[PDB]
Formats: sequence, structure tokens, C-alpha cells
Amino acid sequence: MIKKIGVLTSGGDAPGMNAAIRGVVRSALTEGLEVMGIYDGYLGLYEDRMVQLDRYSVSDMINRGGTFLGSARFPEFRDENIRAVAIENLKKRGIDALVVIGGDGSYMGAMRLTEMGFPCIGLPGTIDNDIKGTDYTIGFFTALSTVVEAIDRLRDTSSSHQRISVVEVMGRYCGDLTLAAAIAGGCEFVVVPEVEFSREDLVNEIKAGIAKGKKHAIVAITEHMCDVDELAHFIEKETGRETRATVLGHIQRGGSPVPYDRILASRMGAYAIDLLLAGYGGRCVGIQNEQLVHHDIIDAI
Amino acid sequence: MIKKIGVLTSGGDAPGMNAAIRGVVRSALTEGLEVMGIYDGYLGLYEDRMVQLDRYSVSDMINRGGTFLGSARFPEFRDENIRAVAIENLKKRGIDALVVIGGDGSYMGAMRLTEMGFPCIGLPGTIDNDIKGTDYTIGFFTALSTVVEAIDRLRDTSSSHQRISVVEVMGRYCGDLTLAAAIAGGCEFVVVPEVEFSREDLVNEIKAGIAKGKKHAIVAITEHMCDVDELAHFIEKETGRETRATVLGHIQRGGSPVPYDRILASRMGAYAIDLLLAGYGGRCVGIQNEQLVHHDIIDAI
Repeated sequence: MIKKIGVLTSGGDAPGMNAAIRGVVRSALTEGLEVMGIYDGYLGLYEDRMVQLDRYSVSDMINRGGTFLGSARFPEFRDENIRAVAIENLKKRGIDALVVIGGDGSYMGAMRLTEMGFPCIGLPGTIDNDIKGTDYTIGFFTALSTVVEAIDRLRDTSSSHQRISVVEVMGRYCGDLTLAAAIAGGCEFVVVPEVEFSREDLVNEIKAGIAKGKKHAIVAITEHMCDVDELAHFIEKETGRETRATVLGHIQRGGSPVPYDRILASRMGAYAIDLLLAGYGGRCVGIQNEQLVHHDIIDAI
Repeated sequence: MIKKIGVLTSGGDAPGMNAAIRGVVRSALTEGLEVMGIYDGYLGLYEDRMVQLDRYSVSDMINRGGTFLGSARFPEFRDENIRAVAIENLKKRGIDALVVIGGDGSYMGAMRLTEMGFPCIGLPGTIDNDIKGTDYTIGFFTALSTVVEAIDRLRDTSSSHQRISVVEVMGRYCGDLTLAAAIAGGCEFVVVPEVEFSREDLVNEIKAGIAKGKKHAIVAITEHMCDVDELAHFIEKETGRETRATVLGHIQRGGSPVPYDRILASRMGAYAIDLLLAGYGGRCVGIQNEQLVHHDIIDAI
């Protein structure tokens, strides 16, 4: 029976990580436990930079973007000697288990602390949705709103001037953000990593749309597939239509979490506390067909 | 075969109805069908007020609130007489099937019409989520966003002055909206029609949070449950804490559809064309464990 737990965020921040830390904290207290907030992911874990979290300390966190505890990249956690100090730290402090909020990367280290006998629950926090065992990641729907309001603005100007617009969306390895954005935004063309993409094809496709009388278009494309400035020039050479690329970049990582992310994060946070209480460890949470489910970390890794 | 479909919106309007009409129109055209837009729901059908829809006509609708075709009440549609005239009109305009968008109210008329020989498809369009056979209705996620945005503003002001705020959410017979809003909102107390409510337990509940240190609070309650000014009076009287009621009202029904809704409405509008082409009739669409499904309308009604 666990008496005190630690909570941390690791990986790229996502809107809702704060609602999730609030969920863990409020649940934990309700169940008589003590919570220790760990700064900067595994780095602050390793350096022993922590803080005692109470009801008051998470009272204004639900509508706030980012992660109030910070996130770092501490690749050096792949090392036994470094994990060694992590455990010693946790031990000195009397922390029984840990909630880890983050991407695929953060799960790895959650597994490893499980093996050195530190029960860990992983909560999926990432804007790209690239986590197995969950329908959705925390932060996805927020990024989807950011991307679609941007598209809406780009459509206004594209349409004023009869131009073709190329928007570069985040989610390096997963087409979710882009595809969803393409649909919500009413974009004519979409380019995802999961589909055989041909510049030549695309260009034909636009020419056809034009010829039927489309005066403008919007092309949604996932980052790291093309050089969008170059793609834009290509498109323009073949259609004679003025083409401009827009890279939304890091605005997609920010902002106040939409309601789905506030709810998802709230529900997963409380549920992680449930799992810790029943003595589980090395588990990762998910939402499947509107139901909270939990899997063996290894399955996500 | 099927050559021409008609499309209408019935019941209270919902954000995403324009996206649904666009999904229908676009799918139909792609399949060589001719599309007819029917004004003011069932009233327009009876009075033969329609418009030929084309690509250009929905080219801009994905991000628009309300319904461009408009929606009206014509309870008169129950009377067989009235529906014969509607039949006379359909027959005359050469409409083979109908895609109806709206509440359970609108589904009734879709059963009648199928029975008389015109295959109807019903799409769930409502802000309250009170439609059977679907995880979610179109407009629900958009109303939730309106409500949480409002709750966020109420929290700033309630906070500043150490007040209890009572907010009345829509959905008479379904607490779904209130519940989601309370959680997404961080509301300390919620009153839905699904749970027995004691005015008294609510006060103890609140007296409690106070002594435990809460300086302010937000109580989310569904409409048609209480006089909210009367309840605010009562709470003020018992706790000695300044309490105010805010009734969001119709702002809940309007605005630009959030991403979820745009997508939902998009897939459902297309899918309805797919059902119609495959031979189905008197079916109603829904989303279930993230998959599009269809049911006998008699089970949703």
C-alpha cells in the first residue's frame, strides 16, 4: 500500500498536461496520499528538484496550456548509473510510485523504473496522437483546433487573392493531425506519411480542380515530407497559380486545452491513481471506445 | 435507380448542420446525383419551397453555424393529409430519397416517408446529445466549447470577488452537456436530471468546500430543474456568500462548429449517400466506438 507518489511530464509539452497533473493530484489527496511534483521530467528526477503539491497548487490549472512542472530531454536516462541515482532520490524522499505524462519516449523510462521496482503509470500526452493503446492522446484535439482556426484564416486570404495555399502541420510520423485538419478545414488536397505521395500526381489533381473552376485551394501536408517552400514553387510553375507555403510550427504545441483534452486528462489522471492503489505497475493508460483501459507498457513500447 | 435526393434540417439548429449539408451535397454530386435543398425543414417540403444545390452553393459552408436552409416547426406533419401534399410535391420534383438532419422529432417524419415509399436517412443534429444510437450528436462538441469558454470567464470574475456562480446549461432531458461542462470547467458541483437532487445536500456540499478553504465556486445545473435566481437566493441565504445565476441560453446553439463536429458532420453526410445507394431506407446514422453505424429508425424512436 502506497503512501506517497511523484508526478512528472516528459517529452514535448501538450495542452492538457496541466489538467492531467491536477487530476492525479486531486485524486491522490482524496485517497489520503501525498504527491510530489517533479521538475523537468527525468532530469529533475535525477537532480532531485521536486515540490510538494496540495489542492491549492493545482486549483487554477485546468484551462492552462503547457506543463507547469516543465519538461526536459535527458537521454542519459538510457544509463543504468543515472537511473540508479533516480531511485536513490525517490527512495530518500519515500516516493512509492510515479505517474509519467508524455510521449512514447517517456514510457521507456517508466518501464525501466518498473524493473528496478518502482511502480509507474504512463499517461499519453502528445499533440500528434502517436501512442498505441489509445484512441487519442492528450493534446491532440487542442492542436487540431489550433490548426483548423489557422486554416480558416488562410482560406479567407487564399480566396481573396485566388491563390493556392500550402500548410505544414506537425506530427512527423503520424498523419492524424494533418488528415483531421484537412477534413475539418475543407482542404481539397492532403499529404500524409502513410500514403504514396507524388508531386506530379498532386499537380495533376490541382490542375483538374482549377479547370472545373476552383479559384483557390489549400494543401495540408505533414512536416518532414517536403520542403514546402520548394513544393510551393513547383506548384506555381505548373499551374501558373500563385502558391505560398505556411509553416504553423510551435503554435500547435500551445494554448488553453479544448474541453475534450480537459476531460480526457481529468479522467486519465484519476484512473492512474486507481491503478496505483490496486498495486499495478508498468501500466500505460488509454481511452478505447470511450472507455478507460490500461495496457502493459511493453505493448506500447 | 436513385437520381435525385432532397436534403432538409429540422428541430433546433446545431453548429455543424452546414457541414453535414455540405457532406451530403458533395458525395451526391460525385456520384452523379442531383441535389435539392429544402427550406425550413418539413414546412418547406409541404409548401414546395426548394433550391437546386451545387458545389458552389456549399463551397464555403464547413465553418458556418446554423443552417442555411433554415429550420421550422410543423407539428402538422403528424396529420396524414399534410404529408400527402408533401408526397405530391416530392413525386412532382422527382425526388427519390431524402437526407434529414435534426432531432428525434425529425426522425418521426422520416419513418412516415419511408413507409409511403421514399427512403430517408436521418443524421443526428442537436446540441444536447439526446439521440439514441449515437455516442454523440452533431453540435454537442461545439455547444460544450461555448459553455466552457463562458465558465472560464465566470471563474475569472467569481475568483476576483469570492462568489458562488450558478450557471444554467441547456439540454432539458439530457445532463450530458452539463456534466461534460462541469468537468471541463472544473466546476465543484453539478446538478443533472439523471440524479436525484437535494437543494440541502448542495448547501452542505458548499458549506463544506468553504470551511475547507474554497473562496469561490461554480455550480453547473441543467435547465428546467430549478428557478436559478431562487436557488442563488437560497445559497446566498444559507452560506452568507454572494451568489449569482447566469443563464447562458441561446448563445449555446450558435457559432462556428469545432473540428470534431466538422468532421462528424462530414463523414455522416457522405455515409448517408452510401446507405442510400446500397438500398437502405428508414435508417438513422450514428457514431459508435468511433465507427459509423446505422439503425432502424424505429429503435431510435
